[PDB]
Amino acid sequence: KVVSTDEYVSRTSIYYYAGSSRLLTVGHPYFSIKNKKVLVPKVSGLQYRVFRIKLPDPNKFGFPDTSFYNPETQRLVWACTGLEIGRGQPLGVGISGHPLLNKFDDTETSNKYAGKPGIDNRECLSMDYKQTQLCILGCKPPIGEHWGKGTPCNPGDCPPLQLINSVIQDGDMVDTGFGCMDFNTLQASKSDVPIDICSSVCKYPDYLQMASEPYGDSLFFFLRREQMFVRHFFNRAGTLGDPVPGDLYIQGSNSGNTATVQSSAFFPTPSGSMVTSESQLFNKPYWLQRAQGHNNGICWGNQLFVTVVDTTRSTNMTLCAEVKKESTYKNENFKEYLRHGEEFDLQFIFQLCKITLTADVMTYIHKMDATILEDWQFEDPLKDYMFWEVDLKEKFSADLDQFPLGRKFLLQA
Amino acid sequence: SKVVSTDEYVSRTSIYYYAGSSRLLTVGHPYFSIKNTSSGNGKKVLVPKVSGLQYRVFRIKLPDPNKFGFPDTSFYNPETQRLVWACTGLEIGRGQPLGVGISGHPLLNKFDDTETSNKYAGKPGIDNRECLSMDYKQTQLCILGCKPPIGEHWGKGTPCNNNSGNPGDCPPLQLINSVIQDGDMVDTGFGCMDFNTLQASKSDVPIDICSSVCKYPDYLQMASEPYGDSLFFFLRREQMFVRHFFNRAGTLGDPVPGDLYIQGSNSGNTATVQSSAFFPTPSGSMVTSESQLFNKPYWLQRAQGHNNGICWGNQLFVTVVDTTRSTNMTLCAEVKKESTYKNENFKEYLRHGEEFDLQFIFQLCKITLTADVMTYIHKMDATILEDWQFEDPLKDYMFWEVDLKEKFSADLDQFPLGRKFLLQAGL
Amino acid sequence: KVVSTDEYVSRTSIYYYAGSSRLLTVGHPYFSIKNTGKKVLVPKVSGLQYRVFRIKLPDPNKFGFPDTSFYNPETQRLVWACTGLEIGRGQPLGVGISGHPLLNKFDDTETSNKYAGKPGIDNRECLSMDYKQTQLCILGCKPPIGEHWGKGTPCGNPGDCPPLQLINSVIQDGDMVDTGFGCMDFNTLQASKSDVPIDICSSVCKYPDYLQMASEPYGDSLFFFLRREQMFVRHFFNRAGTLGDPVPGDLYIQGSNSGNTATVQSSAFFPTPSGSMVTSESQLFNKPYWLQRAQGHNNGICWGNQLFVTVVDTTRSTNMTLCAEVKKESTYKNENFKEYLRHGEEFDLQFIFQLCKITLTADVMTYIHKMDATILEDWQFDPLKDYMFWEVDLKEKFSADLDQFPLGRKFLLQ
Amino acid sequence: PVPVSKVVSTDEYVSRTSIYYYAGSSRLLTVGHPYFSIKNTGKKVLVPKVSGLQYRVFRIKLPDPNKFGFPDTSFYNPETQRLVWACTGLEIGRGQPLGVGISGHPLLNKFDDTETSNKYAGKPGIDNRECLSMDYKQTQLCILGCKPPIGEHWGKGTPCNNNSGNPGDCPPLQLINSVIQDGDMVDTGFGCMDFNTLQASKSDVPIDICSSVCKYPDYLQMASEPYGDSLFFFLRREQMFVRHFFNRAGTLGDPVPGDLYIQGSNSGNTATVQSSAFFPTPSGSMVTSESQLFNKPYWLQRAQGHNNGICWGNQLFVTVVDTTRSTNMTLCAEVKKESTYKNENFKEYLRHGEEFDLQFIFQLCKITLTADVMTYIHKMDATILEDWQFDPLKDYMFWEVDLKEKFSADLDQFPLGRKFLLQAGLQAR
Repeated sequence: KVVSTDEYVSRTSIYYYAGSSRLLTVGHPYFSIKNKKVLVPKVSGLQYRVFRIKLPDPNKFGFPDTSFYNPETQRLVWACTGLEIGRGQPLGVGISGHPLLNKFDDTETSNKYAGKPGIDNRECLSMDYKQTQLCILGCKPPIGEHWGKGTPCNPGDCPPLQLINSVIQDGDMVDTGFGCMDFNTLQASKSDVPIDICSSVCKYPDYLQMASEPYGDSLFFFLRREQMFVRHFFNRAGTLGDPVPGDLYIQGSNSGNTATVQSSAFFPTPSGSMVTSESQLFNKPYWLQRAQGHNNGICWGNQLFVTVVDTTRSTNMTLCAEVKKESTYKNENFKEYLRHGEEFDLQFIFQLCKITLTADVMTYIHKMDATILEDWQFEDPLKDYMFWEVDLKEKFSADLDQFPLGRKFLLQA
Repeated sequence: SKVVSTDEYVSRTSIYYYAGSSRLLTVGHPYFSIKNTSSGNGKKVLVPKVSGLQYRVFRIKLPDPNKFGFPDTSFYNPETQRLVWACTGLEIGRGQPLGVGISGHPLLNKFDDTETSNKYAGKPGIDNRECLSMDYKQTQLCILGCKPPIGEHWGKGTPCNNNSGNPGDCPPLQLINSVIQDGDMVDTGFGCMDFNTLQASKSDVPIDICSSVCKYPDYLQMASEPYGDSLFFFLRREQMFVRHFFNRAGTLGDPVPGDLYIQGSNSGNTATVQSSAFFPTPSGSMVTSESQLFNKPYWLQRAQGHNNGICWGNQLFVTVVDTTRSTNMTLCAEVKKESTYKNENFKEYLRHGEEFDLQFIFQLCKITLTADVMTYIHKMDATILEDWQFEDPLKDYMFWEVDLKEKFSADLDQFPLGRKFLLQAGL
Repeated sequence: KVVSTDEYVSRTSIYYYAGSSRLLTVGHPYFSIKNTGKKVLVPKVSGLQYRVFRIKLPDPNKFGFPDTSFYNPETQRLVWACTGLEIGRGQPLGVGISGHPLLNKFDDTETSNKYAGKPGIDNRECLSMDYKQTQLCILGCKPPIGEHWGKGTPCGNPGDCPPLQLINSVIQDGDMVDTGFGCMDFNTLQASKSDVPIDICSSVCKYPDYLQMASEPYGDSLFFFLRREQMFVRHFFNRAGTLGDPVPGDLYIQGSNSGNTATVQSSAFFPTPSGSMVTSESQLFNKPYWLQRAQGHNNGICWGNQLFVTVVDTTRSTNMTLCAEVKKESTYKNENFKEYLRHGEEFDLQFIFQLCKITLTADVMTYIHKMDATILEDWQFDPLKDYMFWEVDLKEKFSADLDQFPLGRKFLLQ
Repeated sequence: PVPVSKVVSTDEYVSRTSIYYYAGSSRLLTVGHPYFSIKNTGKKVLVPKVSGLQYRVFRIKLPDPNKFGFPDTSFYNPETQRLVWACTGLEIGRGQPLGVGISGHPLLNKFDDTETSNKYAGKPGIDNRECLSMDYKQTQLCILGCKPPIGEHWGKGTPCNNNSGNPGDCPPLQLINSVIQDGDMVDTGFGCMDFNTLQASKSDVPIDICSSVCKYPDYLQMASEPYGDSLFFFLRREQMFVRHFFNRAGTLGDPVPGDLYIQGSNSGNTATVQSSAFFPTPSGSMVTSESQLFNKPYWLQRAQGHNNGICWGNQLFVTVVDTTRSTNMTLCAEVKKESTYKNENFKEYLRHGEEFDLQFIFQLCKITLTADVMTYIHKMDATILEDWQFDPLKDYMFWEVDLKEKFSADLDQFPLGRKFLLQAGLQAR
């Protein structure tokens, strides 16, 4: 029914290079600063970077010789054969926190009876998140999963849970150790997780669903490296919604310090441990020899999506400005800010391909994505989504050895 | 009267089929089930117990190939032969991110911290239980077979004969073999034992196992079974270390003998020995991508036993333990909306989700039913011949039933694990 | 001149399998418990013990072979050779802990220890620890030999430092492995009984004298060995008691009374060990080991129809907490419960043996008589009874049908 | 055929025979105190200082092969040739279990813990020294040569044409080379320096090095020596991390300049800066079997330098550092037996033991003494020719191993000899 592109896409020996040059974004690691207009965007090492790469239409490309294909019966398309995801900045680890995190007691070694909550025991705590590197390559944007609030099927009842699929947009937050969930709707107090995710949605890639799509336009390939361990053991203030059933313990004696049980609403903090050079997924070329799905790297619609998560460069810079210059130090004379910067350099190598548009081939392409034939001459549904637009229309070059990944292609292949 | 490889009487065809379960989901409470305590019956389960520390035991049901609508049935003779599926490939898919969950007890029997400083004063009192938590021993495993897997655990034994029997004597210990069901608890760092009967206070281990049985797979026994129906193969990866050093309140049942220490001087803080009922807390350390046993295909080339991947009775069992995704989600609902924060305005809940996708590749097999072969199969399992036309003892057990009757396909390259098959075998 | 057994022992193509079936022992991890007077009700069973199995093989010269035409009983004798071995281990991976309710720890000397305070009369504390992690297995036809430090000859005041002497001995089943405090006779070299935890504080901790076993001429003790040890220093303490060797004055500028420092604190430091993580990938057991070429001249020949398997495996040292109810009441009271500790070790020994023949010429009979005269005497052509071994009888357990058993299917592939 | 103006590999003038010999030391044992020697209280030693943090420098003495009782002397011509041993294999045997010892100082100059909380203020006072201990940087190494190894360490330099230096000024530093002797201390995490001269208070490092020199091998220098007699080969495995963050008491000699901070207020806790004389404690982390350099044979195929394993002067030097078996044993003796425990009734001691077994395989070589060779060897070391008939190292301390009466041709009678006959593809004579 669905076939590999190898049966209807003819490969040429024409290769082209394209590079984005330096890409930079600088912002605040925890929240955007709105003063709804954005003066400082939210820029964090815990964000998905989803690049929408724009390719020149090869059927309208200023080819110097157009005698290799026949516009009467054939059309051109680019296929991706190589990719290098460049990363600037040193390796480093950032930290996130909440000035009013709902931590009550430390339950690791010493938590004797007793001490009941009271009105507000929130504390000012921070942590380092779960370490994640990942890259996804495809010609349609990737699909993630997260837990959201279900249908009502009472005030303070546990919300029903539902697994949600969505397109991963640029700026979405990756999971951090507290799971892939919509914190804005499932944590009402805004105090159970750090402020950079407490009103955000944390998404994890739906690798299983993307792998099982028939055409395979979302996942040509992927790399991932996750790690975390549990750094501290806490519990929550607030009323325990699901009290421990009586058959799981012998109750304490009345008129005894143990006769009202403490909350078993435990929660861990995560930690990503070390970041290392030898673990890097980036700054090294990856050659697509054979995709996992039926789309063997064909960039339908003359576009390509590169999804990147890299927490190994998440260092948040401390900036300090002087309010009044005086001969002795006073805290009131200085203001403290946080800024984060991410640096990328996307390099690609593309292969020119031609498609003979017989009767059977045009039917198959129409069933796959009718917009492919309509664009070939033989509004955009993604405009509601947020992507980092990379325009490579005028960036194609045929002289590969002028550029880093092209010199590597002329050797490594 | 000799057990032989299934290769001696089962012929392989070149017919291969793919089957996939699609996404499998369960959501629940990581420590205990919630069962309509007020306003109804005890049995009525509103929220099941779902924890990354549980066994997932899938009973996969295959369509009967002798009744399957094959497009060409000229490869075998129903007059003299019967068909059976063989497992050649398997991918255990896992959704959800890697993560680590935490378990605890609001009244855990921890007395003193015995790691660095534990000076003499020493007598516990009536109730010194604390609200403590911990992260468990990390375990990954997968076992594949056509009969359910067998575990081991320690249970209360029977007392020596003509031997009493005073209350509070140390319980007799007995190693018990049993079938591992879906929802059984894996060992967590405190061993494989029946905590319900061997720990009477209900307070010596966290609440998600303190009334459970924690089982460990009896790999040795499954391997030494003559036919090898429980163990086609297995992968396992365990790790833990000791994070903290505690001791117990309560009377020390076996006092330290006097030849092992010089007693302290009376009228001195050392005149009554502290409890040497020590216990550690475990810790599973990091979870990493490179350690994963899952999300990658495994091909049965040669099973360890005599059953070389033959799925007798058109069923197969896939056993999984995966604590590398045990993150417990914190849910918080608002009781009253107010302009300032008050603890009494919010309720805290815990929920855990497990995501699976099981993919298989099966090879069609035919069996010529000669006189010796029917005799052999009858000794092995007479119910095999009865089903072929030539109640179920597993109905008391709990399995995650996966019905693949309507899920078999001959178009292998339409599916992920099938495209991968077409590269490996070179077909 | 000692020669390899390859020069006078002929190999046949006859192989046999033998398995012990499941082996279980349960006990108290720290000490044995006696009756009601002299009796072991609960043995001392600990993940820190050597397990030394004495495997008894059927005499092949008296064995009921289905075919006895491969050798000449007038001029030849039979003996077994070990070619394969799988040391099965049940029970989950885990770490147990040991301690002492009256451990001689004084101060924590890691980070903060200011000069305030004269030691006193009795400062022992109730502390525990995780031991150094050790896996090993040694295979031979004579029991293995260990090393440990013991009390020497005095050559003499009472509190003087005991003289040290390195002592060799046979490693018996139930002996304690080194734990991080060294291989020494703690019963004699630590008089207070409080400097190390109670499960070794009156025991002898032995380490295998690998150097001596390898350099013995016949090589009957060590066909091969595997070992994997690891530990780090978890805490830094010092001792109470009078410091026997005071620090010489040329190593410091003495303190003043205004600093409270004019009496030095005890520099009898001691670390606690820690074995760190136990992992699946580090395991020595539950996988076959094939003897192709032994290290010594005895290439796996089981003289006397016996084989010794020495094992240490601390990676399954979990100590179970058992809790019994004295009185059932509706509320919790500590006095209603008694707390116990139990440990269980599960083994399953599988072997594959190769039948061998020896032509008993005059030279060979001369050589074998020089090596061990009891070999010829038993062929018709026990000083180890004072030692404690886990006896494993395989006389009635040999089978020629190799593929009926786990290690026999694995043998038929490799 | 060997030029006098240039140094050449020994392969150009040393002929190898097919004669191989085994020699083993058997068990080597030393027991002592891990921190200091215990004397007789003029200067006689009752218990030596024995520590896993010491260099073991073995001087192995071989039989002169020109005077050795060979059964058949027809493989060379004593009229025109002389014999010398070449080392082809080595196994450094190590007994005792793996373990880690700890060192300390009852009066260590630690003031505050500067890792997490060190608030203002805190008055130094006259004496704040504490009783602290630590585990040292983990080090394994082995070096083989026919001359003793050369170490490096920092010492007090000479102050020339300038006597205007004040008492308590920072001493001038100078990198010093020396022969590493048996019993010298390896660096522990505080660097390779002469602590006796560069740390005057005697309290800034633990007592087992505070009046010692910690030396590190000058690998770069030994490798660049023309003849290469000190370095046939070497193996090394070092590791450490920072366990604690402390600072020193005493006056800070180099105060932090004012352009590096905004000063505090005079009537405020901050107007006298605390000492930024920081110092870490080290930690060697785990010791593991999989990391061992020893108890495995090492075969010399081709040395890095020009001396390709020739044992000139019929001697060999084996240098070993192994902190992976550094467990210090706790010994406790009873002063008075009483029915109850009293601290005063017991004495606490420390003892450390090191166990070795050195095994070698030597290859016999012959040297045809033509005119060019005699000139070449005379320029290299005239004592070689003089001993052949054709001392200065006794001021240094080495663990002397006499193997004169220990050579054997029956290679397969011995552990390393069996290992040699397999790696060489030989079958026992």
